[PDB]
Amino acid sequence: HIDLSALNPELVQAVQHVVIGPSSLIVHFNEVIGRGHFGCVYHGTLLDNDGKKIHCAVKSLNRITDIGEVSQFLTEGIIMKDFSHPNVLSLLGICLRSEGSPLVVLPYMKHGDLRNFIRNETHNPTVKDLIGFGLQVAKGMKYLASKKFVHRDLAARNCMLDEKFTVKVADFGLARDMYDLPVKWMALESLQTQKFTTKSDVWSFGVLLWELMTRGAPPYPDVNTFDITVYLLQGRRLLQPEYCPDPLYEVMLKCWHPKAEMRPSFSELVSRISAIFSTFIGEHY
Ligand SMILES: CN1CCC(COc2cnc(-c3cccc(Cn4nc(-c5cccc(C#N)c5)ccc4=O)c3)nc2)CC1
Repeated sequence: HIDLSALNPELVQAVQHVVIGPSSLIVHFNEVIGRGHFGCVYHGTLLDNDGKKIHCAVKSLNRITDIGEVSQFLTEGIIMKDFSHPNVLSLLGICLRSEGSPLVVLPYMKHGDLRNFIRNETHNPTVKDLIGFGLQVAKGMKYLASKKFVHRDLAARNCMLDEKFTVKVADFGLARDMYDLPVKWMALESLQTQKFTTKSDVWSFGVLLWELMTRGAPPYPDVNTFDITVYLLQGRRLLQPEYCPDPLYEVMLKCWHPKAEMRPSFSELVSRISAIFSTFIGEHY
């Protein structure tokens, strides 16, 4: 139980456009589609204002206990609503129950996370398809970066893939969670200082590209998490994947430049990757 009434009228009124009524949402607690640390993702059914059934994903957030966490939850709801972009996940809304825990209502992503999609043997993406997925991620990050938003957790498992094989940058705001660590996707300066910028997201994006070109191989499998900073300070980097073209491996290496100023912007990455994308032939997705 959490008291909706005695929160903060000015804040609560600012949230109203994000709020969903509990009557207007069905959550299928029997059908789990994802596991995080802060909560699981379920199949839900939303009813929009004209009364049409929309198939959605619903994340619970157990641990959102005190008024601080509940207030911060609403603010993240506000932030997410103001983002609109084809390669960025959108928030449908939030549902504060009378008795139960708060619920994050999200669009259903038919083909799940990008890492599990590429890892699955049933799926057969071409080299062009994989470059295309990376290009889509870059466009989302270009949008977020233009809104002065730092992700801090960009990785292939944290991007989702919809019915039309459109990649959505996900795992931010209310959808932030450890899904089923991030040290191996962190920029060298972030490992030492714990300070995150758009240029640290560029590093992480580089590793995400390596994930795509390996079809979801775990990075640095033989390097222990504690000595990763030392590995990178010796200049050691992820090797070129078997079916990764040279010009795209050059892109990855530029993302892993130790000085952050010298890394490309996401704007630059969209240009460079779309140029590389325009030399390949043949797409399954
Ligand atoms: C075989 N399998 C049957 C079920 C099918 C449908 O599954 C779906 C799973 N998840 C969603 C969903 C949509 C929007 C937002 C979120 C929350 N969120 N989750 C993840 C996430 C989910 C599951 C596993 C992993 C990992 N590792 C990561 C990452 C970022 C993020 O923001 C989830 N939609 C559908 C897929 C095929």
